[PDB]
Order: sequence, then structure tokens, then C-alpha cells
Amino acid sequence: SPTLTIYSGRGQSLVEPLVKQFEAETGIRVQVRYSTDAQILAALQEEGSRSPADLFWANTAGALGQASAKGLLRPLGETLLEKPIAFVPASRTWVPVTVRLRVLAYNPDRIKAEELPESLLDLPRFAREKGLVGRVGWTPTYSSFQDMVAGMIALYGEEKTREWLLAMKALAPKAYPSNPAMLDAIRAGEVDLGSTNHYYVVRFRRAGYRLGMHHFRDGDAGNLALVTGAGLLKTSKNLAAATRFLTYLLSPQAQQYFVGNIGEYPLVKGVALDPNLLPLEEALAKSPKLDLEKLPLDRALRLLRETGVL
Ligand SMILES: [Fe+3]
Repeated sequence: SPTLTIYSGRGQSLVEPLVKQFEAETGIRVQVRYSTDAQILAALQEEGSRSPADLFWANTAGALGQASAKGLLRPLGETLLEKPIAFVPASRTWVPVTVRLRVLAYNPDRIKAEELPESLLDLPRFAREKGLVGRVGWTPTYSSFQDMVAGMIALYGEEKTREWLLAMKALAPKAYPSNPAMLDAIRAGEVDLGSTNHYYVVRFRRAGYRLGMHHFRDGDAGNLALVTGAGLLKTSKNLAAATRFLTYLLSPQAQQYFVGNIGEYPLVKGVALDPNLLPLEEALAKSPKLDLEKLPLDRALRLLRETGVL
């Protein structure tokens, strides 16, 4: 009955097999609550000391930054934090697990690569000029998108970001509950382009589907490299098991699963990608350089609600 309990902002169909493999191998029984990083953060404030969660497995670093800032997370040890090749938070209150890259997905039959803008800030302009009203997709409830927006606040300021949002909103974009839904809509011709995580494109392609992937100019907000991670909650009474699961997330077999099954980039050195994938270092070079746990995620959510996007 005393059971390791995980609040996960990561998608169930993506990570459940990994949880199942962990239970099967360690004998530790895991109970996972699948939500979004934002609802999870809300639940932990509401629950306070009564929280049953041992671990917050977040879909984005910003969310772990929030939880840390709210004093919700325990310090982690050197052993755990020495494994990831980058992105360890200065607060040392959570561990990065995978990295993913924001990209622009598009239908190549509808859009020519050469005409796409070099900056995400110019997307509304471009969409206006090509008459793409109602033909732009986005994912307002997806935490990586929310972190991208926090990223814009950090890079361009709240003012520019709000105005980008409002300009996107004027194009009457369609909102998708999931990234795969959006990518289906792109292929189907319901929308022509959308901002997403690279691994969703990778998975779409592996399944035999063709789809364009566009990078903005090095350093652009629209190329943000983000990280998943996990943090141990101070309220936890399952510390040993929760630490074990964190260790498991950085294990060869977990890391191999993330890259081979999910298509994201691993954070432990030595676990290899297929030759046909955009290499990790080229991917990182495209991104701004930011302290990820310092991303103003809360401000981004506030801004997304203010503007009516969320
Ligand atoms: Fe995802």
C-alpha cells in the first residue's frame, strides 16, 4: 500500500511503457497521475503538506523552476547530478532527463521552405501575407509551447510577446489538444503549419508520413531547446524509491527508450542516435542560451490567459 506516486506532466502513451518496465524490474509498484505541468503545479499548491506525490516528472524545465521557486523540491546529490551532460539547474533541485527542440512543422505541398520566416516573431506577418487565416495551428495547453512563450518573454520582453500572441490570435489559429493531432491536421490540410517539438516530427516520419521541419535562425525563440526533468518533493515519505526512479530515468535502457521510441535527445553521454537524425549538437546550436529553470513560466501562463489563448 505504501506506493511510489508520480505526478507526471509527460504523456501517458509516451512514457507508460517505461514505468511498466521499471515496476517489472525493480518490483517497486508505481502509481502515476497523468496531468499537465500547469495543473500539477496548481495541485501541489492546493494540496500543500497533504500531497500524496513523491515525484514531479515534468514535461518542461520551466515547471520545475516554478516548483523549486515555490520551495516544493528537495536538494539532489552529486551522483545523480553528475550524469546529465548539460542542463543541470544551479538550484540543483531537479534532474534533466531528455532534451527536445522547438521547431516549425509544415506541409511542404502548401508552403515552400525558402519563404518561411527566419524568426517566429515574423510568423503572423508571413501568415497574413500568404492568406493563412484559420490555417495556422498551435497547442496552448501543451507545456513546451508555454515554455517557448516564457522564452519569448525572457528574450523579447512581455510587451513584444503579448503583441506576438495577439497577432497570432488575429489569424484565427486552430488549437490542438496534442501535437500528434496538430501534425495530422497539417497533413490533412486543415492547417498548413504549427510550432512543435522535433520528436513529434521524427515519429511522424518514421510512420511513413512526409512532413516539413523548419528551423528559425540560430538563437531565435522559435528554436528553443527544452528539457524534461524530475524532482523529489519535500513532502515525500518514499525518498529511497523516488531516488531510485530518478536514477532509473538516467539509465541506459531508459535513455535508449527515449531516443529509440520517442525520438528525443538523450542527456547521458554514450547513448547513440540513428545516423539519419539531426545530431544533438547541431540541434543545440540552433537554440538561444538560457537558464531554463529561470524561464518565466508563470508569467507566460498569466499572459496566455490574459490574451484569451488559454
Ligand atoms: Fe511531448
